[PDB]
Amino acid sequence: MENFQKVEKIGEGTYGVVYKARNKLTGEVVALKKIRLVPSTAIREISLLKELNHPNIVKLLDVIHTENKLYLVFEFLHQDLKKFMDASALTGIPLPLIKSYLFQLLQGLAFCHSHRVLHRDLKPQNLLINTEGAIKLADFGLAVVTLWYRAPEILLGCKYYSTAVDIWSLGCIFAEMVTRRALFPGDSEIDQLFRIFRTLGTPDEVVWPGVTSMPDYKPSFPKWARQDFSKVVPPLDEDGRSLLSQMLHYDPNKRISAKAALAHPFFQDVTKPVPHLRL
Ligand SMILES: Cc1ncc(-c2ccnc(Nc3ccc(N4CCN(C(=O)CO)CC4)cc3)n2)n1C(C)C
Repeated sequence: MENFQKVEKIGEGTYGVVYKARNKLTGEVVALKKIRLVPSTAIREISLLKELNHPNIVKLLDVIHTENKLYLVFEFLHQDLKKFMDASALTGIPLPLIKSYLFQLLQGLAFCHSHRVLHRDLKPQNLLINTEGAIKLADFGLAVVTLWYRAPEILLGCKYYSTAVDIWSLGCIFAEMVTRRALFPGDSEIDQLFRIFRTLGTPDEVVWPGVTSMPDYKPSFPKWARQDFSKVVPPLDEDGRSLLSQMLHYDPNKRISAKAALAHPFFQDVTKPVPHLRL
């Protein structure tokens, strides 16, 4: 760690704290994550991530493990998607750029999921962008906390959840890019669930076989009727609404995979625009 010079603080979680830093050595500018006070298991899983290289995953350059404390050195990107969404709020992110970002993140996920790696905690704050029009997944949740992008199976207590949880999260993010408003902004676990239920209908055995035997399922849940998607993400076009609805299917088994999503007609005219970024 003597090799790095802190420049500024760019993040905090209960993983750790992240700094923009400069290799004292030889000026790589990097993001430096100082991790949570390290068991053998953590080291090996993290070393597995160092091999998970893809253009749409923030590159893990190095793992420094000396003295019990753990540091992760990443390629630095200049902005997160949240700040870009906030900056773009009056006009909205143009659809071609939303679509490009969505396609790229689905490519990232397809790759991760093909290697049996789940993100688990997708949100605007851990999607990072650069001037070239790339978007990248960061802060792989390698297991106040935001619940807004949590899949319903997690909220209902599924222990052994699947790659579909990331598709759900990404769907919520897609909706948010389009409407410029969080789809399901819950501030507790039951509020989050009930916000989902109010929009998508209270799930039952018809749309989600086995839902009623999930650990935190309660028969006493209020029974809300589903709303139509034309109300939920106007003025998104039919292709986009079709894709979104498949990304938000209650049953993780019916939820569209990253790979199948890339073949959706919504991406027929996909391009790679450059965002105008003010750094
Ligand atoms: C967690 C984590 N692990 C590694 C990274 C990472 C990797 C590569 N590049 C970055 N760059 C960032 C991240 C965040 C920000 N902004 C966050 C929001 N912000 C604030 O001032 C918030 O108050 C401005 C900086 C700028 C560059 N991170 N991160 C990010 C998501 C904080």
